[PDB]
Amino acid sequence: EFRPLTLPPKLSLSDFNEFIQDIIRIVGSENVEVISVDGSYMKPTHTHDPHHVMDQDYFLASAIVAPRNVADVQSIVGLANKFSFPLWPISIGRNSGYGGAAPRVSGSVVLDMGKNMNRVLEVNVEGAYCVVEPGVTYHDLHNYLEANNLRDKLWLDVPSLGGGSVLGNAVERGVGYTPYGDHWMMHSGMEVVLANGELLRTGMGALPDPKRPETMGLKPEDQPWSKIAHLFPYGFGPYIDGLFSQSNMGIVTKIGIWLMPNPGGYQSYLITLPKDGDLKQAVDIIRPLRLGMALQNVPTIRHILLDAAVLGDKRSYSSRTEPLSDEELDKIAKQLNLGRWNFYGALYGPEPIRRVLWETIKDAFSAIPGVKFYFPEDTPENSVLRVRDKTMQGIPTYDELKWIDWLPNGAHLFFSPIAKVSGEDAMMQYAVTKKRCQEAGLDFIGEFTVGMREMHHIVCIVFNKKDLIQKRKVQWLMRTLIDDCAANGWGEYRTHLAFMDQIMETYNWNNSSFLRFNEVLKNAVDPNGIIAPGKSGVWPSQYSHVTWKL
Amino acid sequence: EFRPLTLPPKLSLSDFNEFIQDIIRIVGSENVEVISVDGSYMKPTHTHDPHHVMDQDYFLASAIVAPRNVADVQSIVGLANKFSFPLWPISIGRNSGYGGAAPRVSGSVVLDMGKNMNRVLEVNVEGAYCVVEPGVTYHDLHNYLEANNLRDKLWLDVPSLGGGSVLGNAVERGVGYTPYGDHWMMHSGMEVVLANGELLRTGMGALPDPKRPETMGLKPEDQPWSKIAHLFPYGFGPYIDGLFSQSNMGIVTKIGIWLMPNPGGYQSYLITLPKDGDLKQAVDIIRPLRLGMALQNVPTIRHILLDAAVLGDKRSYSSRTEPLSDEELDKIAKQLNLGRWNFYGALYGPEPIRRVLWETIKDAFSAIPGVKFYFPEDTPENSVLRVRDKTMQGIPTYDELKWIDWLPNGAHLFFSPIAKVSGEDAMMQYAVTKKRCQEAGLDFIGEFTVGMREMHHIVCIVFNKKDLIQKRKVQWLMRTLIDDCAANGWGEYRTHLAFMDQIMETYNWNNSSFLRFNEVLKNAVDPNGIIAPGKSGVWPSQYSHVTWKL
Ligand SMILES: *Cc1cc2c(cc1C)nc1c(=O)[nH]c(=O)nc-1n2C[C@H](O)[C@H](O)[C@H](O)COP(=O)(O)OP(=O)(O)OC[C@H]1O[C@@H](n2cnc3c(N)ncnc32)[C@H](O)[C@@H]1O
Ligand SMILES: *Cc1cc2c(cc1C)nc1c(=O)[nH]c(=O)nc-1n2C[C@H](O)[C@H](O)[C@H](O)COP(=O)(O)OP(=O)(O)OC[C@H]1O[C@@H](n2cnc3c(N)ncnc32)[C@H](O)[C@@H]1O
Ligand SMILES: Oc1ccc(C(F)(F)F)cc1
Repeated sequence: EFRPLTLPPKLSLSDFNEFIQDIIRIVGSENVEVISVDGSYMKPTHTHDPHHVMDQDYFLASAIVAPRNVADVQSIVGLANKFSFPLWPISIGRNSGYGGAAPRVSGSVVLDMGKNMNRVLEVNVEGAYCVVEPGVTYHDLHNYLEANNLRDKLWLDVPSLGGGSVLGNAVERGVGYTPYGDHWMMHSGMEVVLANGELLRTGMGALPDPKRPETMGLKPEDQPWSKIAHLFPYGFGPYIDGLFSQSNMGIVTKIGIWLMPNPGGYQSYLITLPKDGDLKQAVDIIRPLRLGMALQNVPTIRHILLDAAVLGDKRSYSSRTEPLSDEELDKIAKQLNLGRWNFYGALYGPEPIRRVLWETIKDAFSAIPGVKFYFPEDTPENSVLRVRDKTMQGIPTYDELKWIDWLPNGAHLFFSPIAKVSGEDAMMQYAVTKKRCQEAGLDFIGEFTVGMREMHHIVCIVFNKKDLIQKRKVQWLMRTLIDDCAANGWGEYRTHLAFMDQIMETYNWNNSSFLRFNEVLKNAVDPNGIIAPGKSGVWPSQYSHVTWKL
Repeated sequence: EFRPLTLPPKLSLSDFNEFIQDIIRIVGSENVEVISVDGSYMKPTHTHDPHHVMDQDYFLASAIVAPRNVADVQSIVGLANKFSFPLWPISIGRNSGYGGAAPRVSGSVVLDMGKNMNRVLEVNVEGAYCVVEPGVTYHDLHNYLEANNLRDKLWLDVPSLGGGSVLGNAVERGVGYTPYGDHWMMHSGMEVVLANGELLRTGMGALPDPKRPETMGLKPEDQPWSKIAHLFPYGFGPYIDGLFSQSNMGIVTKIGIWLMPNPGGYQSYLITLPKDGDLKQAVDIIRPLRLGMALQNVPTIRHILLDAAVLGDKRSYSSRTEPLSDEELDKIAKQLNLGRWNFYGALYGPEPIRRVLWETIKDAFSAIPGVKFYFPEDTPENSVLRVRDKTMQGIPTYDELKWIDWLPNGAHLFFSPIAKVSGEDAMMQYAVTKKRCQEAGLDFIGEFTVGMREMHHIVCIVFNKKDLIQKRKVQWLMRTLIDDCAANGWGEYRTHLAFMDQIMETYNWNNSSFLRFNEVLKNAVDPNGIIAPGKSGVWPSQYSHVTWKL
């Protein structure tokens, strides 16, 4: 196609068309869409941000391209280098709340890796691992295990929803709820296409499988891996895998994620905490239980409106437009049989072991007045525990999508600071976020997901995307929370396209030495700067800061 | 001082003298040694390799320098860049079997960071972590916990011996035997001096502690860290921490390791395996127990000569010079009440939990004929279980040093391939390593340390350092094993100064793309190539390969 809405920096219309006709040459017209609609969670947009905070055409592509295979990524990269054309690599593009598929720089080509590079490449039982392409979603992998009856030997680890990409998510450092919840840390053996176009495989993925007749003459992308590849991440020398998570260092084509074997015994559960300030005693209780391993998985401490919103929109609870009051929160708590804060967990293993742990657990949370213990069966048909019962055993759902519909044309945006595992700190962080949320006229809706020694605080800001005024209120809230949290010693672990620079300016110890050194490595390997300029505040030398930061 | 035995590449004697007098200016004469003795494990040498395979002066320093503090490292770096002088940073220099303190390039300055930068900087109980300078040894941190009665709240994780440096070892990716065995993976928040000279702190060590009166005006090296620094390793953006493990990317000044909490119940144990081929069944049994978590720590499967060597030199078992026979191995096994292969482990936790796990463990290992279960008390006064009982609970020892004295002027050299957690593979690797060992006139002595999905096979070659003929035999064996293992799909995880280029040539998938990409990053940040040129086969652009590879 011919005249796009936005073009990339310094490129001419004649240049765009020579490039696109070249890309059409390589991947067929069926795999290249020019842009001369927000969609859903089932048919994800690939051109812009669907949960749009800035204007709707603010972060938008010039064309979308779907490589049919690894060589196609090599061809497109050389062309991007020929013309200086910035690319934006997505796997599924389901990063809503962080931008979705949109490119940080308008005019880029979005690289739809997933549409054709789809395959579960290997599921190895003795190694208890799998090897996946960008396009394998969580659901997809789950159906792969079920079609080969692997469900009885190996389990998955899913975030809250089922449409994400196993790899896309893992390269973002996302989180899940089984004992294998730190997705990125369960990776081992990635394959990458660099900016120059060369294929690289990490760790022991660099040790080649020995020559044998059946594998002779296969292109590099299509060769097998040597035995240790997906069993030990480190290989030899500098361990470079992290330069490929939350970065613009290369295009990820394949990855190995470790799978947890069926533990032969599972029991999900729910502890309800009666009052808004029981968060302080609860987090003090979780600390030693987490650190001592009575708490096997990644427990979540959810805020009442988070469960409530799954169950119904705000109009269904009050016709009010201002933030619901404290007492209306207590009111909803009791209608659902939930507390003010809800703790979701699970016990894994033989009966004998679960029993002892569940006893210490119950017994510890008993020192909190009015506390109450529930297993799925003890709760309503539509409950959140019934849904998390599947979530905490690797089975993918879609139910939690409904909280996004809290307000009319609801869109979410995550504010994700990290806090210690201490009641005092947790309260202090919540205090600070609640106050700003009220000032902007928004209900506070969050959850803490409990790591070993840290807590991911996901403040879930939901808002009406057709409201100009509130869209500006959310932009004012987001930046204010970034800054206040920084003045209290907390940083965010992940963000949306528009807060990237700001959030990265926050990590400025010693005069910004952490971004400086990121800038050096990025120019070294990406001299024409075509691989995702902007990602995480890291800009190649030819994109001036003054012109592009936000 | 004025005339060193060896000078660094392209430096003149007048250049060396100006440099050294400038360094004496900064750190005092008491801290700079010029080299115009192999020492021990108690007074480690810092000029060369004590467990020397090549000629003794082959890997040697021009001078040794001990910075008094971080600023001194900054000052020495700037002079190393003024003059183009290679530096080799050590913490303790106890890397014997891998080179000790020696520099890959002769004529370098050895940077003794340890001699003055010694402090346990913080031990935080609620966060269950610690902060350490190069110079804190394992023993040292152990004595720090005892002096403040922290031994009843927090435990350490030690490798076989106690003199290593908590940080030096962790940047090497070394291993230990409690559940916190993977050293490197327990780190969180490093401070680095880069080649350019700028200070950098990683992860959330990049988010600065908020301004307060008590901390104003402190130099960067001396500032506190923000609260999450040592509790979540990832920060935001690209996760650069691995570029500082097993690499020449910068000089490590401080690090944060995570400390296991006293688990309130401990029991160490020994399972003896009667026959040389029971290694196949044993590893098949270990697989599901490890992956299912009944095996809590990092279990070790040791070879009979490894325990026997701790107990006595070879002259004490046979006056023979040739490798001991199969039947003499069985002979020794029975004198010591050990098997042919010995499995060491530990159970952590309340009584109720240990009990169920110990039952599954025993019961699984019962399908191996003649098997026999021992707790420490059940064994002699001088046994290895008695020693490992302290090892598997974080208490530092020095007993296992005796195996180096297997032969007269015994020195060790490690050959460290990685194998699957499968009996078949294990046998195959052992097969291949036993035959080559027999061809060189050497006893096979090794152990496998059991990771979640992989095994570190440490073939412990010991040899007489004054023997010219055997010294060449050890050089012939080392390279042959490198190549054979690579022809069988296995790579080594760590190595000595002389095999470094060889081993890295082994990880050549896709025409050596993994070292190419390491070369790009290294030149980007180290333009005058003065931080440890050669480490892990990674050479800066001005050290021609043809002149320096081995
Ligand atoms: C709306 C929502 C989101 C959500 C969630 C609950 C709700 C209601 N719960 C989450 C959870 O529990 N854990 C979690 O990690 N995320 C959660 N989210 C957010 C989001 O839905 C998921 O994270 C989702 O899996 C992320 O999207 P997907 O995996 O589909 O992503 P993507 O945009 O394609 O990729 C994300 C970004 O990563 C980089 N990327 C992706 N692929 C590549 C390749 N091949 N190479 C290089 N970089 C790549 C890009 O920067 C991209 O934009
Ligand atoms: C002889 C021996 C060795 C041994 C062992 C048993 C015996 C009998 N058991 C070990 C075990 O169970 N686990 C293990 O990991 N190692 C074991 N070893 C080997 C060795 O003794 C230990 O690994 C020892 O702790 C390593 O030495 P140390 O920690 O004292 O040494 P280092 O030379 O100072 O540092 C090693 C290398 O790391 C890089 N390095 C070190 N410090 C820095 C800083 N500050 N910045 C950048 N790089 C650094 C260098 O490459 C250096 O040479
Ligand atoms: O990065 C994240 C992690 C968790 C969540 C959720 F759904 F649990 F809140 C959202 C975004």
